[PDB]
Amino acid sequence: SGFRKMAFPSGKVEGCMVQVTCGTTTLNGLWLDDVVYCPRHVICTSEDMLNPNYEDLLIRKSNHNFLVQAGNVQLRVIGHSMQNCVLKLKVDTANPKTPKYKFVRIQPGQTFSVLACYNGSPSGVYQCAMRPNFTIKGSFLNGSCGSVGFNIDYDCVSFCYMHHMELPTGVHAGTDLEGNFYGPFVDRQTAQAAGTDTTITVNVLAWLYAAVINGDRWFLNRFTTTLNDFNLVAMKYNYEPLTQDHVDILGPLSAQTGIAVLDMCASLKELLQNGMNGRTILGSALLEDEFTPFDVVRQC
Amino acid sequence: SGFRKMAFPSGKVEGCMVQVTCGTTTLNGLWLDDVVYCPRHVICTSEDMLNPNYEDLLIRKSNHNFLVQAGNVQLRVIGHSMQNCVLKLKVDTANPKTPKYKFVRIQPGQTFSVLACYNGSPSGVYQCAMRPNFTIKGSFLNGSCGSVGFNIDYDCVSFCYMHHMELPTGVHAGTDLEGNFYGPFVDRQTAQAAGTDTTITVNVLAWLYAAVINGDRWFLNRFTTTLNDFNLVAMKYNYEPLTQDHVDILGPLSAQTGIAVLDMCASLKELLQNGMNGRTILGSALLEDEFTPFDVVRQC
Ligand SMILES: O=C(CS)N1c2ccccc2CCc2ccccc21
Ligand SMILES: O=C(CS)N1c2ccccc2CCc2ccccc21
Repeated sequence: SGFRKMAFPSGKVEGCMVQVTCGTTTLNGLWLDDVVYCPRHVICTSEDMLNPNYEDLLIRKSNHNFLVQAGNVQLRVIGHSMQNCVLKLKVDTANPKTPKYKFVRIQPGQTFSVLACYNGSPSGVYQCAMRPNFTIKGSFLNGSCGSVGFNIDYDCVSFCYMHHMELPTGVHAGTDLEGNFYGPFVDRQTAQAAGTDTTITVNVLAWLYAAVINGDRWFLNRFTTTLNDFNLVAMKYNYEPLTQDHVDILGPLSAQTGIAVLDMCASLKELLQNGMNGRTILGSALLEDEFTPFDVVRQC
Repeated sequence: SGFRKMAFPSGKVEGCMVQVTCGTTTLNGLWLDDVVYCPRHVICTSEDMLNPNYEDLLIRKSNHNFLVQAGNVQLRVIGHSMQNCVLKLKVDTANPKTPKYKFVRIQPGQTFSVLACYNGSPSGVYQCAMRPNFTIKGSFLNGSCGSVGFNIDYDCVSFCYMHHMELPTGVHAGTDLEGNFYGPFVDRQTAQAAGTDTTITVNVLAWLYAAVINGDRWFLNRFTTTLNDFNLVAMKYNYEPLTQDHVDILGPLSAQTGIAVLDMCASLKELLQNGMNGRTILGSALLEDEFTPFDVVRQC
């Protein structure tokens, strides 16, 4: 038993991290088959980032201006192209450590593991969630750009995230592996509004089920509620509205614990209206929303 | 910026995980050079675990009773011996993926990453702390025994923990890689007292420094205190006593933030006597003690 915020084993992704240098800018890239993926602002200086014309800046670059280094060995760049906000560097050799992989664009509320890297070397791994406003609350120092987020299904790595920038508010923004940003953001050093964030209601409920499975039951109440009554409380407390799709995804957890989804919703409503009174759930003094229903089933 | 509970990249350890089966019991083992390390209770049935005589049970076993499988390939066992609570199976081949490594016995309050495994396959990685009472609050299902904890220094893996059992209280206990248990525990299915746990004071302080570095400063107070006055408050709230060794280890963080250690202690004292009033520090509604001063410096 016990419950931890677990990340996926990162070995398959560590074998794909390289260092990409263009001019005096260096960041991380993802080497899969004979292509290296990295943020396109690798071609920018700090002054460029105030208002960059990426097409004009890329046109000044040739294949030999991109230094791609995997461990101690150098890769030969035989082609380069821009796809949305990522650079795709065609190299002469296929990464012998390429895992089976897919590129996927996740939805808000879904979770993934981040391998934080610097100069192409991994430093740590952690599990996080795509916020409903399409930011992530990561740990990204300078030079961490190009670090990637992923999920693993047995032997297949689904890459879903590449880190591009930190907003003035301290949260982080990035793209899928086709270079399309999650959210309204652009790769330019200008003030950019993230929307109102909300709590991922279905994730909180999944984690309340994880708590019951692990013995924390003090929050179980004698009440029930309706989907519409609960969503009234949800909107007040800036929780995402619960849908019947969310009720269905929680089904297996409902079956395992013997607690109806709407009964668990009534417990959550009581927790939102009355707080926790200094008590804890699974060692947390607040409601956790970084576990999906799939995460809870996988761990439990 | 940002701050996450990061685990070490686990790839070097994933290459060392094998499946060990003895009779009908299967768990995880650690394959380094030509030796496989695993918990000795792999030779026990559930009924054996009530009161096992390991020497007598091991004597009934021969080299060919140990099935060691690394991925799809089988290892040939050419020797077996018991060192305290671990089994050491000498196999005919050196693990070609053996990283540079050391065996270390950590101290309470220190942290490490756990690669949770089942049937020799990794499922997740997470960062945790050795509690002052020598338990760990992990996530370990049946068959997770033999999963290991570790730290990584550049290219060197310091193995410090092997999981052996879950106590009736739901916390977990294990050994170093020489087979000596952390704590008073024994590998037998009997009720065993973990002592009073305490909060790792030096870790809380390190994480308060991480908070200041990341912009959370509301808890900074106009007070200071003394080491002895603070320890008076520490004992009341079941915090470990702060020593001058702890003050020295916090030095670099004190220098970076410009906040004296004893001033930070005064802020912590105020937090212990008055609570957080529903506010948060680095997204947590309680005081975190799973980051060492070294962890904070490494991340920041
Ligand atoms: O985040 C990173 C690097 S990881 N960069 C970004 C990204 C977005 C907005 C601004 C900046 C300023 C710093 C800078 C300079 C040169 C190349 C990239 C970056
Ligand atoms: O924890 C595990 C397996 S991971 N086991 C332990 C350990 C300590 C006390 C009791 C038990 C009971 C279950 C059992 C049965 C057979 C071999 C080992 C174990």
